[PDB]
Parts: sequence; structure tokens; C-alpha cells
Amino acid sequence: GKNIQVVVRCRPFNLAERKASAHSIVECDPVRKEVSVRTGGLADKSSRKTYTFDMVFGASTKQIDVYRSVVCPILDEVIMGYNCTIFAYGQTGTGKTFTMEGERSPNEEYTWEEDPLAGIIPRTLHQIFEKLTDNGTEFSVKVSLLEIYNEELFDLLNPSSDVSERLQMFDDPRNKRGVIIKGLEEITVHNKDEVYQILEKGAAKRTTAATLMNAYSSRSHSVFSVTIHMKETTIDGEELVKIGKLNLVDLAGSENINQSLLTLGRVITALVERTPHVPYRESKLTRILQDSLGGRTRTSIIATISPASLNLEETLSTLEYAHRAKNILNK
Ligand SMILES: Nc1ncnc2c1ncn2[C@@H]1O[C@H](COP(=O)(O)OP(=O)(O)O)[C@@H](O)[C@H]1O
Ligand SMILES: CCN(CC)C(=O)c1c(NC(=O)c2cccs2)sc2c1C[C@H](C)CC2
Ligand SMILES: [Mg+2]
Repeated sequence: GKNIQVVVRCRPFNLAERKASAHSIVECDPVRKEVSVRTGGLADKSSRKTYTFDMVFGASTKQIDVYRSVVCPILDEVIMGYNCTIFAYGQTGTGKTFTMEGERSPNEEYTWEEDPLAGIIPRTLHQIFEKLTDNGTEFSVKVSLLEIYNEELFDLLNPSSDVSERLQMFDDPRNKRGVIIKGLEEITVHNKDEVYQILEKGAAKRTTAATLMNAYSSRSHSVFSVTIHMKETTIDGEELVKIGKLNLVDLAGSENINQSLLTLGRVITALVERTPHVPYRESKLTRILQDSLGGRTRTSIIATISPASLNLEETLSTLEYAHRAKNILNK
């Protein structure tokens, strides 16, 4: 057994909000694992709504804080031969993509491997090599990026095929939580010095999918997957063979047509209510990620929220959803 761990990350105010002397309606207390939301009142007299999570990260949280506290422990587990998934869930504009992918610091100040704005995916890839290269491990790394837009499936990493070619999926008859995606490419990442270019290619494929599909970056779900095959020779000369898997899933924005997002919510409702039928089959996303939801994968949710009063209602909606999720048992 193990419950799904759910963490909240509040994003900071941006330029416009900061010059507009915006006041945060959100207070985060990481030590009591608590986010408090100002639901009407004033900064003078106020009703507040409070929520407890597995972790909360306030507006001051940096990319390094998330990597150290959330990602390292999960990566260690994938290195031990486990499957793990991290979802980012939240309204458009609250930092899902920032969290999972990150941005470049302006004016070329950093290399990619040192950029403070690097998110979970590049930091993860960089550390896999940095951990396994030096200790005595023979290992391979494959990555894939399967994205879902309007219940069709796209491979965003494959450098020799166009983005507009949809893929097909079927059930795996060997394993039962399982599906085969015909024609999804697993790209072998030979060393840390091939990481950037692989991701750059996918970036370029993203730009075009965006031209072709309306509000692609908001309405699409992406699943970036890393697989590590490892033959470890222990200092005692014993040879340990293991398979680690990590899914990094950047969900469609949750703001109030998206069958996968609808079904995700229904799948979570079913799992926390222990309704005996769980509607996995009702969308591509919940079929692909069936094992992440009441399955054998260690699963974490980062719910991204905003400090601004404008987003009160959607912030509340994110936190209620995220808060339900805590009750789901995986193994
Ligand atoms: N923790 C953060 N620190 C700095 N900027 C952030 C943070 N979270 C989100 N942002 C900023 O907010 C804007 C939108 O974030 P983005 O990753 O596109 O959100 P989403 O993917 O949820 O729609 C971007 O300008 C991004 O740089
Ligand atoms: C900054 C442009 N890049 C990196 C090429 C990204 O947008 C990006 C990622 N970010 C990054 O790799 C970085 C940010 C800052 C330092 S490294 S991770 C990722 C992509 C795109 C790809 C489709 C899937 C996974
Ligand atoms: Mg985004």
C-alpha cells in the first residue's frame, strides 16, 4: 500500500500584478502543510478556507526546492526499479508547464544543466546520468512524449515524422493495466550531452502542433516518460538487473469536450468513493495511465494555484479536487 501524495505549489505574482500592488489571497505554511485562502472578507476582517496536503510550496518556492523535496525521493525510487508518475494539475497560467519543464533564464545567462529555471524533466534527466554514470552501473535511458489532443495521440519527440500523424492504441494482452501505442518512439539518450537536443526537437514539434490545433498547449495532455534499464554490479560483485519508469504528465488546464480530463475526474471520484466500476476505459489518458491511478505505480500530484484574487474560484476548485485525490490507494 501507499496513498497518492498531493502537493500544492502557488506561483509568485508576475510584473503586471506586482506593479498593480496585488495582494495575495493565498497564504502557504509548509511546516503545517497548509494553504489558507481568503474567500471574500478583507485584509482587515476575513473568512478564510483551509486545506492540508502532503506538502505545500508557497509563492517563494524555487525550482531547486521542488526538485530536492519532491523529485529526488521519487527518482531514487524509480532507480530502485519502481514505476512512478507525477501529474501537474491546475488552471492555465498557474505553472504546470513551468513545474514540469521550466523556462530558460533570459539573455543566455546559463547553460541548460545549470539554469535555475529548469523544471522536473531536464533536472531529472541530468541527474539520472549524474547518479548512474559514476557509481558502477551499466544503464540505458529511453524517453518518449505522447500527447493527447481531442482523444487523438501524437508523438512529439520523433525527429523523422510529422506531428500531425496520429497513433493508434490497443490493449496489451501480456499485462492487463496495459496498452500498446503502435508507433510511439522511444528515443535512446546516450549521454547527458544528448539530452538538450532531443528536448529542442520536441519543442519545435510542439510549435507546429500548436499551429495545427487550437489552444493546443492548454487543451492537450502530455506524458513525458523515462525508462531506465540498469545492470548494476554492487561493490560485492553481485549483478542486479532492474527497470525503472517515470511518467511526467502535464495535464490540460482545469479551468471551466475534453474527454480525457472529464474521465480523469471521474476515475478519481470512483477511486476515492470506492465505486466498484472505475471508468478507465472511457478515455485515452486514463487507459494509458490506468496503473497510475489505484494501480501499482507510486503517484504524486502537484496542484498549481495562483495568488491573485481574480482566480479565487478556480483556485478553490483546484484545491478541492487535489484534496479529494489524497484518499486514493496505489500499491
Ligand atoms: N513558480 C513560478 N515562478 C515564476 N514564474 C512562474 C511560476 N509558475 C508559473 N509562472 C509563470 O506564469 C506564467 C504561466 O505559467 P505556465 O507554466 O505557462 O503555466 P500553465 O502551464 O499552467 O498554463 C509563465 O509566465 C510562467 O513563467
Ligand atoms: C526551453 C525550451 N525547452 C528545452 C528544449 C523546453 O521547452 C523543454 C524543457 N525544458 C528544459 O529542458 C529547460 C529549461 C531550462 C533549462 S533546461 S523540458 C521539455 C521541453 C520541451 C519538450 C517538448 C518536452 C520536455
Ligand atoms: Mg502549460
